[PDB]
Amino acid sequence: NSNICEVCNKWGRLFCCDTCPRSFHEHCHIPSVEANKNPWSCIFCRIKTIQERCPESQSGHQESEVLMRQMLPEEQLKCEFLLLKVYCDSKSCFFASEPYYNREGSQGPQKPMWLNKVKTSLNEQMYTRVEGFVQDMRLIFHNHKEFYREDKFTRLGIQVQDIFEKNFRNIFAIQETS
Ligand SMILES: [Zn+2]
Ligand SMILES: [Zn+2]
Ligand SMILES: [Zn+2]
Repeated sequence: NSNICEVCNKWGRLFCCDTCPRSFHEHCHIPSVEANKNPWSCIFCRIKTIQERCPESQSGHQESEVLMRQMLPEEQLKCEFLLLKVYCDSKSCFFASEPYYNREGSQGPQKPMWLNKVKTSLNEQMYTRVEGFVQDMRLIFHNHKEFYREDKFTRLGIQVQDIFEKNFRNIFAIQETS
């Protein structure tokens, strides 16, 4: 197994996947690495299994159909994995914890949102459809773009949104388009 966390790329107290060489901090993995379970298989491995059990699940889908899906166990897992892919980028640090807004010439968003809040919401089964999770994720970046206006820091929101959107299209097998 790897000697660094797959998510944050640091060493420490690491839990190793039994079916692949990846390793994780307890609260870096999503869901948090389970207490017992021998063997244990990481989220990467669990997602690969879904694909292998239903190869047709990789055929293209429309975003509007994906969003309306209920959060059954496979969709819960896919949203957890998508959230984890965002944490995998170091620039997610800017979006992880609760933000505050005091900048001359700007007013904070009406509905603040942050990655750890989405993480708690998934853990607490607060989303009934994929649409609820995707709307909160996109709101993070939209709030950032609106608040930072012409400051070059706006670009951090564009960058992390692009990581979210590419992974969304991959994980939910969105139909490729020009
Ligand atoms: Zn970690
Ligand atoms: Zn694994
Ligand atoms: Zn099948």
